This record gives sequence, structure tokens and C-alpha cells, in this order.
Amino acid sequence: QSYERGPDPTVAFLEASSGPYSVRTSRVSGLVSGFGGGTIHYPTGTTGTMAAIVVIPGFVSAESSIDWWGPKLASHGFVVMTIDTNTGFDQPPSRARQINNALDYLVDQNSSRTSPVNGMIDTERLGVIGWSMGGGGTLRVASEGRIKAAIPLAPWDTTRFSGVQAPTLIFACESDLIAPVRSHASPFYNQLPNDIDKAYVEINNGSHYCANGGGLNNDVLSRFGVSWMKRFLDNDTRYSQFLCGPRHESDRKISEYRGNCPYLE
Repeated sequence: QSYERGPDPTVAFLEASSGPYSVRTSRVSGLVSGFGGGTIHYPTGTTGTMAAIVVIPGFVSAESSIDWWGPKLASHGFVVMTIDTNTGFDQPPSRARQINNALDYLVDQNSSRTSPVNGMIDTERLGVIGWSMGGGGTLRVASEGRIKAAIPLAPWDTTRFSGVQAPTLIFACESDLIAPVRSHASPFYNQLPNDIDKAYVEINNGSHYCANGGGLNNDVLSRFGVSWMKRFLDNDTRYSQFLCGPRHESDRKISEYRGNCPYLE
């Protein structure tokens, strides 16, 4: 309970466009960083330290990105850095390097005397969200033992994920032509070990962009994704009710759910 922030949650509260905090941003240029540049999002009117999240896009022919996740999560009491589209990285191994570089940068910002997020980050509580080959990257990083929560979005990779060590929620896109679920998200989920808390949420008729945020799927992304980071970065069991209990497949937007509820303490 020591890391819990904000009011007792409800479905309506999670599905609302914004969380309880106003949000500010700080731009990070590619010139001064090793991960491609991005935007740090953080809540105003908080005190103490909070978990930090890196959000990475990794689709080679992307026409837009994942920045919806930045304000969404920051408004719920996270420091959240969205990474810009970056052709300097590509395949999943390089995306894992990119993610680690970004996490390193965000950890370093906690002690940077010019950073607006100086002293706001609990450097021991880090999460990653990543799209496409960046979702492959997220699963790789989730195997390394530093991050405490992972959310791959429409992941693409060519390896296996039996060694993932962080609680992992995979968003799969049913009609994905870029990273077909039968070759990517679904086998990746099935490879995850039994000693982690995990979930698989396939979005009905989703294209490869289905979990990027900012379109018609925000309710499912909010309920699952905010709850995942609350539960597993903040140890906030007030959010367990949204992850474990509901008949998820009753939601018309969820074409398949898998998981290993309950997520015991």
C-alpha cells in the first residue's frame, strides 16, 4: 500500500479520458539522448517518488505512434517517457538496446539538477510498454530482471520468451497483418513461464495499430493498461478487481482473453 496513489478506482474512473492529475511535458531531443528523443510526461501537484515507464514504438513503416499512453499514464501518477519514431534502431534486439538506453536516461533524470522530474522517480520501479518490434524488445527487456512490468503492444519477434521475469500483459490485435497473432503475440504469451503474473488481451478485429491508443479502443486499453501498471509497479491491489474477476470476453472489443488470475500477494 505504501506506493498507492490517487482515489479508490472504478471502471468509469479508469475509462475517463484523463486520470486525477494534470500533466506537464519535457521534450528530450535526439541530439542529447541515445534512444531517439522523446517526451517525458509527469503529473503536477504530487509529492514523493513514483514509478517510471518507457513507451517505445518500433514499427518500421509507422504513420503515427504510441504517445496516447504518455498523458494517460502520467495523469494516473507515473513518470512516462514516450520515445519518438526512430529509424536508427529497427529489429527487436536493437529495440531492447533502445529501451535499456531510455530506461537508463530516465533513471539518470531522477538525479539531474536541471530535470523537471528531479527527485520524482523511484528508480527501483520501472515499466515498459512497446509496439511492434518494440514489443519484441519489451519482452526481451522483461527477461533481464530490471523492469517490474511489461506491456507489449502487437509484438513482433523471432525468438522465444520462456525467460520473461516481469508481470506481462500482451495486447494482441486479432486481424494484425504485420505481426499475425498466430505467429507472434499468441505463441509469445504461451511461452511465458508460469511463475509470473500474466495476461493476454486480443482486441476484436484489431489492425497492427489496435493498441496504440487514441482511437476507439481506449476503454479496454485504459482498464487493462492503467490497472497493470498500478498493480505491478505500485503493488496497488485496488486495481486487481479490473484484471481478475470480470468476464473479459463479454466485452465486445475483446475477442480473446487468457491469464493466470488470481494475482496473489
